[PDB]
Amino acid sequence: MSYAEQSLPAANEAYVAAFGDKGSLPLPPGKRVAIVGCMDARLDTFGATGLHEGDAHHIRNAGGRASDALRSLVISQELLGTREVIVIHHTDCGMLTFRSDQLHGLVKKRVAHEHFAAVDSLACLEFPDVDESIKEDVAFLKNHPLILPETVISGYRYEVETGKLVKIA
Amino acid sequence: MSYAEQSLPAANEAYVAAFGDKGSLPLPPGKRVAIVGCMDARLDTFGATGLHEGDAHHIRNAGGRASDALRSLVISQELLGTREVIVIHHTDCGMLTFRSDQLHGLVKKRVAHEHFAAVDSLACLEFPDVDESIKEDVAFLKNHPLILPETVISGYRYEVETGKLVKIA
Repeated sequence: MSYAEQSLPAANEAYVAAFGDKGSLPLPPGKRVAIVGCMDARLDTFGATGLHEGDAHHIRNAGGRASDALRSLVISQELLGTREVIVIHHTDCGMLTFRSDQLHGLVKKRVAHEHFAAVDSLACLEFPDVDESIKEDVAFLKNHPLILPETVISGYRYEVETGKLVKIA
Repeated sequence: MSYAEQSLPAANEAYVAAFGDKGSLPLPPGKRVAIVGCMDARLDTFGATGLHEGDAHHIRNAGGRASDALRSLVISQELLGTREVIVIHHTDCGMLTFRSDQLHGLVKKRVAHEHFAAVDSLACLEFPDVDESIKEDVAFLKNHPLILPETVISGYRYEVETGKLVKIA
């Protein structure tokens, strides 16, 4: 049926049984960090980077794209933490494999004509190169006037093969 | 200076040293699950819910809002086979504490007039109630024509006090 019904109830029971003192961590992130990472199932933005409960904000979307993450970032900065952004794109990203029009035409084949207008309004934010997408996203944020001027910003290629985060910008 | 320079290099070294057979997990998520969770630092969408590398997509934004997550979801479903969505909003969410106009006026106080237009274009997606925001996000996705009709969809309140995920819809 679902992961939610079958596996989750015991898995959380365990997480709760292991929950220790985490009950009393407050809202603003301790390390003043916002992670911007792709949503790829193989990446855990906690463990891959030594971050534990309460340390950093975890913003994740298809591709790990800054533009998409910007609203979350503005909130993370201006309301909470955070004067650090770490960008993580990864290797074998699903966003290397397609173009927005291809996706449009696909979803079009699986939904009524009355929703074609809707599909056609999604910028997917695909990229042809993992590292250039990192460079581009870092730069973007480094100049985005809605991001604070003192923000430290860096970008890493997560390698799904090694598990290594490799400094790109 | 930064978490990236000081603490990350050894933390990943460790994650890599512990990186067992995870090197060879492929792209499509194993459990066919997309998590939609708030970006709150105290929530780990892996451990809080027995999910490990390769199992599920992790889509995270300020509030854990579906509308914002929709583009990622369309990609997760149509490109990478996922017929489950679990929504997680949490308790002590930063999105309970403000309204979009308040945030606009704030960021306005910290940036040149020439960018007021930009600030003013952000719908922050605040909510007054944690559970209603879950109900609302679940329902929304349950009727969104761009989400596949067979998708199992559920919504949970993560409690930052207990660590418990509590079925809301």
